Amino acid sequence: QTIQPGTGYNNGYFYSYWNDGHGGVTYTNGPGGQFSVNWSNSGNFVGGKGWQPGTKNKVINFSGSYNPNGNSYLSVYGWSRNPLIEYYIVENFGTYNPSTGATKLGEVTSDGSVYDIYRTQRVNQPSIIGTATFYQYWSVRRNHRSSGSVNTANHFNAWAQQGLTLGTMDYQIVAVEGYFSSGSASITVS
Repeated sequence: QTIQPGTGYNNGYFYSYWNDGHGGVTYTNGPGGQFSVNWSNSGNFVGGKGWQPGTKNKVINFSGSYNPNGNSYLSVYGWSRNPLIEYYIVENFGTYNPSTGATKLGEVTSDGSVYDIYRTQRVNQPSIIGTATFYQYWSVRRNHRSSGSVNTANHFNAWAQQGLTLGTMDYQIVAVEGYFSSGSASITVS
């Protein structure tokens, strides 16, 4: 069903939907691992389905339609605690590469494409444990796609060889983010 921001479990899967209150976004939980997002001149939002808690070796499958009209990205997104880390494995994006401004650490090959690895620090930003300071890790896919399989272990291992030691995994979802743009997406996670 179409819901206001929140989290929970729907049809077997954890979901998380958040927006900045701007308006212009409609998030709908669908059958099984499916979710749909339709936005028009939105603000900033992030929504998707997955697991809570996630794991360090989950192989995530996703398929569907991703039609961004401007600034937006499709990614595996999650958090870790001890250390507190917010991470993204970006599979596709619209007009803006979300890793812009981040520091490149290296590259990793996974699931048919090379990914560029980045990191950036966030000071006194909102997090799953409140206002805190933490790193953001990014794996950005060179060959964009809207369907496929992501072997998370390849990314966590690569990040570990670059100094990132993940601790306790919190949620882990396939999410669609929009940033003051328009678009539509219908993604199914499994």
